[PDB]
Amino acid sequence: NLDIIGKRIEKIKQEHETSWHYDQDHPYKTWAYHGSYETKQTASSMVNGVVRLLTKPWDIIPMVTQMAMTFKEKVDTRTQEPKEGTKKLMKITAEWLWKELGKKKTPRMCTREEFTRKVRSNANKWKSAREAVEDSGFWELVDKERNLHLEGKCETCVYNMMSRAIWYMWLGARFLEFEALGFLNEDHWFSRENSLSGVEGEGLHKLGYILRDVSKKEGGAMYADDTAGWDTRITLEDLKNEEMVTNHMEGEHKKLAEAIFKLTYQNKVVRVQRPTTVMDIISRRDQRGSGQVVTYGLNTFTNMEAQLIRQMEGEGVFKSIQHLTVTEEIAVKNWLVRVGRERLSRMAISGDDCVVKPLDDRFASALTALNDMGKVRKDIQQWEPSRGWNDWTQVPFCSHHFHELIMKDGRVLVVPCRNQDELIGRARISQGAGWSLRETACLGKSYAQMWSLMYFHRRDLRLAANAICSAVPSHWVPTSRTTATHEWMTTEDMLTVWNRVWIQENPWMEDKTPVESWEEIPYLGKREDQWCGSLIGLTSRATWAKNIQTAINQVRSLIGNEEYTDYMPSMKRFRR
Ligand SMILES: NC(=S)Nc1ccccc1OC(F)(F)F
Ligand SMILES: [Cl-]
Ligand SMILES: [Zn+2]
Ligand SMILES: [Zn+2]
Repeated sequence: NLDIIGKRIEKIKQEHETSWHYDQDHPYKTWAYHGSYETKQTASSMVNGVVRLLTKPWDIIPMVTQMAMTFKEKVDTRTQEPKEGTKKLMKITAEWLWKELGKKKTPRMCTREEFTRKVRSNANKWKSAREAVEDSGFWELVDKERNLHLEGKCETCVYNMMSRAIWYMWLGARFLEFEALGFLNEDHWFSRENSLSGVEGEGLHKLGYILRDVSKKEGGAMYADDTAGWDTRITLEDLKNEEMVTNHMEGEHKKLAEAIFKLTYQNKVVRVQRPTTVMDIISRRDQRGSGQVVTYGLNTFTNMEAQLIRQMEGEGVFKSIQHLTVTEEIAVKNWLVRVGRERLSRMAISGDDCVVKPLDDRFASALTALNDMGKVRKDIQQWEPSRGWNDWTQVPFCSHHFHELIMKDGRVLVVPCRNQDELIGRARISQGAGWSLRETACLGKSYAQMWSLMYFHRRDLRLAANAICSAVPSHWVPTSRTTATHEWMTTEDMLTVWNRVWIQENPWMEDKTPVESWEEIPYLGKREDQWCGSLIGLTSRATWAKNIQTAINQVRSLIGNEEYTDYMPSMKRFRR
């Protein structure tokens, strides 16, 4: 309590001394409440006109158009403390898992240099973050806080709250987080090669092949249970097992990392905007509140831990969670040593998302440890057995499913897919306002190149991608605002990138013969394409395709007299 957060609280109070008020109508039961002060402020989603003008048939599909319009009673919930046997299972598994992750990696601090480059390449006292990073005063502020963290105290590391709640901090706090824990992401601790379960850095053109590799293992069904609000179910016991990564560290780094875990993760200060408009200063020990990048790595870690323990329960390694006998600890430790690495290779885990191919289907009803850790499954009754998948091509993972697609030359592509309304509806949205026509067109082109690389097998997305790349000046560079490896972010010719990604660099493709034209590159079956949302067969789509050069010319006239390429003859029906 207040020893560790008092300074932070004391400091906020005194910047708003003409405001402080201990409110008695504060809506917090689960968040500790401290006080309030005066404010008044809010970003919604704007439509990308280039993408929308080249996707006219979708103007009348509610699933597309509704996406561009428009439970916080989950953050104000509380998870019980796991039983003593659960806590032992978690501590033993966590200790073993950090050791395995650390075998071929060295923890290390990340630098002002690395941080500075990252804000400049794009990943109130100053305007943008770009500015603060050049001003040497900022870095004096960082040093002040840093020396405080070496003392075991904190002054400025305060969360600002905004199934999506986002906890921004001031850039200095993010730096200190990155300094201490950036190695997890920067040095690929959750890569598949290092962690066996992980997919960090793998890319959407790899995830399907990875699921197919898991399918080749002897075992039962594939299970893909989502957790209901994963970030809100992270226990103080989880935060303490995550902190054990500091056991692998040394000198100053060890102390900087311990200070991030103790002072910002296992104790938290948050400012929240309440309309009735005051800023509320609340605290709590548990739940997830790191930066999005550290959150991903620690989510992956704890998910790997929970899923190994669920697999232990299904194999009958332990009998009850209430208490672990001495021999049961010996059996758990010996299971980890003997088959831990084989059991990790049976999973694909991306933060809170997982796919497990267990040894057999006893896993489906092994629910005691999972429920007691507070990782309660979404949209199924607490004690109802999981429904597994019999076909890897139907398993959901990272918002996708995966098709097996045979090329006219017999080589096998495993391709990512989702409902086409979701893909078109997202490409029609721009984040933030103040965008020029040119910037809006370059965001359109980023989507079009992504579709050509990942979704080429969808007849409507190949045609719309060609139309957008034909309508945007040939040499304009694709742009974004929140950058999964992104090979579509380039001015290189998309056929050449396709060959690099799908043939040359694809470790599941033995024959390295380049593809010479887009017509060698196959589609889904026409019925599968319709099943996944295609408009092929509709009159609205036939008129769109047939008259596509008129939509292209409409966007060219708006942008003006620039150099354009016609990509439409890369498709058979337009090749005259
Ligand atoms: N990506 C996250 S969560 N933090 C971070 C790490 C390294 C550089 C910058 C970053 O902070 C910023 F994006 F807020 F600026
Ligand atoms: Cl199935
Ligand atoms: Zn601090
Ligand atoms: Zn599909």
